[PDB]
Amino acid sequence: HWGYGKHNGPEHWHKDFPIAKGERQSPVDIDTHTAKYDPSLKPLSVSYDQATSLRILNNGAAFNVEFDDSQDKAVLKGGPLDGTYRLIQFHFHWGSLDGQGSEHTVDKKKYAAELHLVHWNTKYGDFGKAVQQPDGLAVLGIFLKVGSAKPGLQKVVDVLDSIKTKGKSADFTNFDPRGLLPESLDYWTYPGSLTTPPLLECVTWIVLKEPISVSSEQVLKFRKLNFNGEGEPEELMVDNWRPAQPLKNRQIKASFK
Ligand SMILES: [Zn+2]
Repeated sequence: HWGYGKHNGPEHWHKDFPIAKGERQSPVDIDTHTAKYDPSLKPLSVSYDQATSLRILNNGAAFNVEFDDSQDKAVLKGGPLDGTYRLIQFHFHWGSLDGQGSEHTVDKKKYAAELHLVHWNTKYGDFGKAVQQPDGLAVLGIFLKVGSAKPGLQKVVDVLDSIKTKGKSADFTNFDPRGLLPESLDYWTYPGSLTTPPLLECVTWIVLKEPISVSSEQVLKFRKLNFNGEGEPEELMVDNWRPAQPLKNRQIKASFK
Protein backbone atom coordinates (compact mmCIF):
# COMPACT_ATOMS: atom_id res chain seq x y z
CA HIS A 1 0.00 0.00 0.00
CA TRP A 2 1.12 3.52 -0.79
CA GLY A 3 3.09 5.63 1.65
CA TYR A 4 6.11 7.94 1.70
CA GLY A 5 8.92 5.37 1.97
CA LYS A 6 11.54 4.25 -0.55
CA HIS A 7 9.47 1.33 -1.65
CA ASN A 8 5.98 2.86 -1.66
CA GLY A 9 6.51 6.63 -1.91
CA PRO A 10 5.43 9.18 -4.49
CA GLU A 11 7.51 7.81 -7.41
CA HIS A 12 5.64 4.48 -7.02
CA TRP A 13 2.11 5.79 -6.85
CA HIS A 14 1.46 5.75 -10.60
CA LYS A 15 1.43 1.89 -10.60
CA ASP A 16 -1.81 1.80 -8.53
CA PHE A 17 -2.98 5.30 -9.52
CA PRO A 18 -2.12 6.05 -13.13
CA ILE A 19 -3.57 9.56 -12.91
CA ALA A 20 -0.35 10.25 -10.98
CA LYS A 21 1.16 11.10 -14.38
CA GLY A 22 -1.90 13.15 -15.37
CA GLU A 23 -2.26 16.65 -16.85
CA ARG A 24 -3.26 18.54 -13.72
CA GLN A 25 -1.34 17.01 -10.79
CA SER A 26 -0.42 18.78 -7.56
CA PRO A 27 1.61 20.17 -5.92
CA VAL A 28 3.61 22.41 -8.29
CA ASP A 29 6.39 24.93 -8.02
CA ILE A 30 4.93 28.43 -8.03
CA ASP A 31 7.19 30.48 -10.24
CA THR A 32 6.32 33.95 -8.86
CA HIS A 33 7.71 35.70 -11.87
CA THR A 34 5.63 33.75 -14.41
CA ALA A 35 2.37 33.88 -12.34
CA LYS A 36 0.03 36.37 -13.95
CA TYR A 37 -1.71 39.02 -11.89
CA ASP A 38 -5.40 38.67 -12.68
CA PRO A 39 -7.31 41.82 -11.70
CA SER A 40 -10.61 39.97 -12.30
CA LEU A 41 -9.89 37.72 -9.30
CA LYS A 42 -12.05 38.57 -6.25
CA PRO A 43 -10.93 38.67 -2.68
CA LEU A 44 -11.20 35.34 -0.91
CA SER A 45 -14.14 35.01 1.48
CA VAL A 46 -13.27 32.82 4.47
CA SER A 47 -16.30 32.48 6.77
CA TYR A 48 -15.21 30.32 9.66
CA ASP A 49 -17.02 32.12 12.60
CA GLN A 50 -19.46 29.20 12.97
CA ALA A 51 -16.98 26.34 12.32
CA THR A 52 -17.63 23.15 14.33
CA SER A 53 -14.55 20.93 14.76
CA LEU A 54 -15.36 17.45 15.97
CA ARG A 55 -12.39 15.13 15.96
CA ILE A 56 -8.73 14.68 15.17
CA LEU A 57 -7.57 11.49 13.44
CA ASN A 58 -4.18 9.96 12.58
CA ASN A 59 -4.95 8.32 9.20
CA GLY A 60 -1.47 6.92 8.58
CA ALA A 61 -0.56 9.73 6.11
CA ALA A 62 -1.13 12.81 8.30
CA PHE A 63 -3.55 13.93 11.00
CA ASN A 64 -6.88 15.41 10.01
CA VAL A 65 -8.92 17.75 12.13
CA GLU A 66 -12.46 17.08 10.97
CA PHE A 67 -15.41 19.48 10.94
CA ASP A 68 -19.19 19.11 10.90
CA ASP A 69 -19.96 19.68 7.18
CA SER A 70 -23.67 18.83 7.42
CA GLN A 71 -24.53 22.54 7.20
CA ASP A 72 -23.00 25.75 5.79
CA LYS A 73 -21.02 26.57 8.94
CA ALA A 74 -17.52 27.21 7.71
CA VAL A 75 -17.31 28.06 4.01
CA LEU A 76 -14.89 29.39 1.46
CA LYS A 77 -16.24 31.43 -1.45
CA GLY A 78 -15.16 34.23 -3.76
CA GLY A 79 -11.60 34.30 -4.95
CA PRO A 80 -11.60 32.17 -8.14
CA LEU A 81 -14.53 30.05 -6.93
CA ASP A 82 -18.06 29.95 -8.21
CA GLY A 83 -20.37 28.93 -5.47
CA THR A 84 -19.85 27.82 -1.94
CA TYR A 85 -17.38 25.32 -0.59
CA ARG A 86 -17.78 23.73 2.89
CA LEU A 87 -14.81 22.92 5.16
CA ILE A 88 -14.55 19.23 5.90
CA GLN A 89 -11.03 18.85 7.35
CA PHE A 90 -7.61 20.37 7.60
CA HIS A 91 -4.24 18.65 7.86
CA PHE A 92 -0.55 19.40 7.30
CA HIS A 93 2.41 18.00 5.46
CA TRP A 94 5.87 18.42 7.00
CA GLY A 95 9.53 17.50 6.90
CA SER A 96 12.09 15.62 8.92
CA LEU A 97 14.00 18.92 9.05
CA ASP A 98 12.94 22.58 8.75
CA GLY A 99 14.43 22.78 5.27
CA GLN A 100 11.70 20.69 3.66
CA GLY A 101 8.15 19.69 4.27
CA SER A 102 5.89 21.82 2.06
CA GLU A 103 4.21 20.36 -1.01
CA HIS A 104 4.05 23.54 -3.08
CA THR A 105 7.29 25.44 -3.45
CA VAL A 106 7.79 29.14 -4.25
CA ASP A 107 10.54 29.77 -6.77
CA LYS A 108 11.80 26.32 -5.69
CA LYS A 109 11.83 27.35 -2.02
CA LYS A 110 10.56 24.63 0.35
CA TYR A 111 8.85 25.62 3.59
CA ALA A 112 8.98 23.56 6.80
CA ALA A 113 5.38 22.48 6.44
CA GLU A 114 2.13 23.27 4.64
CA LEU A 115 -1.43 23.41 5.93
CA HIS A 116 -4.34 22.33 3.75
CA LEU A 117 -7.91 23.38 4.59
CA VAL A 118 -10.06 21.12 2.39
CA HIS A 119 -13.51 22.32 1.25
CA TRP A 120 -16.05 20.68 -1.08
CA ASN A 121 -18.53 22.30 -3.51
CA THR A 122 -21.99 22.16 -1.94
CA LYS A 123 -23.65 21.84 -5.31
CA TYR A 124 -22.43 18.21 -5.35
CA GLY A 125 -24.08 17.33 -2.03
CA ASP A 126 -21.22 15.48 -0.33
CA PHE A 127 -17.44 15.09 -0.36
CA GLY A 128 -17.52 11.72 -2.08
CA LYS A 129 -19.48 13.06 -5.05
CA ALA A 130 -17.48 16.30 -5.16
CA VAL A 131 -14.12 14.49 -5.69
CA GLN A 132 -15.54 13.05 -8.87
CA GLN A 133 -15.91 16.54 -10.37
CA PRO A 134 -13.26 18.92 -11.83
CA ASP A 135 -14.55 21.77 -9.64
CA GLY A 136 -15.39 19.55 -6.66
CA LEU A 137 -12.89 20.79 -4.09
CA ALA A 138 -11.16 24.01 -3.07
CA VAL A 139 -8.05 23.56 -0.95
CA LEU A 140 -6.63 26.59 0.85
CA GLY A 141 -2.88 26.02 1.27
CA ILE A 142 -0.82 27.99 3.85
CA PHE A 143 2.93 27.63 4.22
CA LEU A 144 4.56 27.30 7.63
CA LYS A 145 8.04 28.69 8.40
CA VAL A 146 9.85 28.12 11.69
CA GLY A 147 10.26 31.17 13.94
CA SER A 148 7.81 32.52 16.56
CA ALA A 149 5.11 30.13 17.86
CA LYS A 150 1.60 30.28 16.38
CA PRO A 151 -0.65 30.54 19.45
CA GLY A 152 -3.63 29.22 17.54
CA LEU A 153 -1.79 25.96 16.66
CA GLN A 154 -0.93 24.94 20.20
CA LYS A 155 -4.22 23.18 20.98
CA VAL A 156 -3.59 20.98 17.91
CA VAL A 157 0.02 20.28 18.94
CA ASP A 158 -0.96 19.38 22.48
CA VAL A 159 -3.37 16.59 21.54
CA LEU A 160 -0.95 14.74 19.15
CA ASP A 161 0.33 12.52 22.02
CA SER A 162 -3.15 10.95 22.14
CA ILE A 163 -3.23 9.97 18.43
CA LYS A 164 0.35 8.83 17.93
CA THR A 165 -0.41 5.87 15.70
CA LYS A 166 -2.50 5.16 12.60
CA GLY A 167 -6.22 4.81 13.23
CA LYS A 168 -6.23 6.60 16.59
CA SER A 169 -8.66 9.48 17.01
CA ALA A 170 -9.52 11.96 19.73
CA ASP A 171 -12.37 14.32 20.43
CA PHE A 172 -11.43 17.80 19.18
CA THR A 173 -14.27 20.23 19.59
CA ASN A 174 -14.39 24.01 19.70
CA PHE A 175 -11.21 24.45 17.74
CA ASP A 176 -11.19 27.77 15.81
CA PRO A 177 -9.28 27.51 12.51
CA ARG A 178 -9.20 31.30 12.15
CA GLY A 179 -6.23 31.08 14.50
CA LEU A 180 -4.17 29.38 11.73
CA LEU A 181 -4.54 32.11 9.04
CA PRO A 182 -1.94 34.71 8.18
CA GLU A 183 -2.78 38.42 8.13
CA SER A 184 -3.04 38.72 4.30
CA LEU A 185 -5.32 36.67 2.06
CA ASP A 186 -3.33 37.41 -1.12
CA TYR A 187 -3.09 34.14 -3.05
CA TRP A 188 -2.00 32.21 -6.17
CA THR A 189 -4.56 29.88 -7.78
CA TYR A 190 -4.38 27.08 -10.36
CA PRO A 191 -6.29 23.86 -11.21
CA GLY A 192 -4.83 20.66 -9.73
CA SER A 193 -5.34 17.48 -7.76
CA LEU A 194 -5.37 15.73 -4.41
CA THR A 195 -1.73 15.21 -3.40
CA THR A 196 -2.13 11.64 -2.10
CA PRO A 197 -3.93 8.70 -3.69
CA PRO A 198 -6.43 8.68 -5.24
CA LEU A 199 -4.77 11.81 -6.74
CA LEU A 200 -8.08 12.92 -8.33
CA GLU A 201 -8.02 16.02 -10.50
CA CYS A 202 -10.81 17.79 -8.66
CA VAL A 203 -9.14 20.69 -6.82
CA THR A 204 -9.03 24.44 -7.31
CA TRP A 205 -5.86 25.30 -5.41
CA ILE A 206 -5.69 28.56 -3.52
CA VAL A 207 -2.23 28.99 -1.92
CA LEU A 208 -1.73 32.04 0.28
CA LYS A 209 1.37 34.17 -0.36
CA GLU A 210 1.97 34.96 3.33
CA PRO A 211 3.31 32.06 5.42
CA ILE A 212 2.44 31.67 9.12
CA SER A 213 5.25 31.31 11.66
CA VAL A 214 5.30 28.31 14.00
CA SER A 215 7.92 27.45 16.62
CA SER A 216 10.54 24.78 16.23
CA GLU A 217 8.96 23.16 19.36
CA GLN A 218 5.59 23.07 17.61
CA VAL A 219 6.79 21.34 14.43
CA LEU A 220 8.99 18.99 16.54
CA LYS A 221 5.77 17.63 18.01
CA PHE A 222 4.39 16.90 14.49
CA ARG A 223 7.48 14.78 13.95
CA LYS A 224 6.79 12.52 16.97
CA LEU A 225 3.69 11.07 15.32
CA ASN A 226 3.88 7.64 13.69
CA PHE A 227 2.89 6.32 10.22
CA ASN A 228 2.47 2.83 11.62
CA GLY A 229 -0.30 1.42 13.74
CA GLU A 230 -0.06 0.60 17.40
CA GLY A 231 2.14 -2.29 18.38
CA GLU A 232 3.89 -2.14 15.01
CA PRO A 233 7.48 -1.08 14.27
CA GLU A 234 7.79 2.65 14.82
CA GLU A 235 8.26 4.78 11.73
CA LEU A 236 8.13 8.50 12.49
CA MET A 237 5.58 10.46 10.49
CA VAL A 238 8.00 12.84 8.75
CA ASP A 239 8.44 13.85 5.09
CA ASN A 240 4.77 13.10 4.35
CA TRP A 241 4.91 15.50 1.34
CA ARG A 242 4.58 14.88 -2.39
CA PRO A 243 7.19 16.75 -4.43
CA ALA A 244 6.38 19.31 -7.14
CA GLN A 245 4.85 17.83 -10.31
CA PRO A 246 5.00 19.11 -13.91
CA LEU A 247 2.92 22.25 -14.52
CA LYS A 248 2.17 21.14 -18.10
CA ASN A 249 -0.54 23.14 -19.72
CA ARG A 250 -1.57 25.29 -16.78
CA GLN A 251 -1.17 28.91 -15.73
CA ILE A 252 -0.93 30.03 -12.15
CA LYS A 253 -2.77 33.31 -11.47
CA ALA A 254 -1.99 35.82 -8.71
CA SER A 255 -4.63 37.83 -6.83
CA PHE A 256 -2.08 40.58 -6.14
CA LYS A 257 0.33 42.88 -7.90
ZN1 LIG B 1 -2.70 17.92 1.89
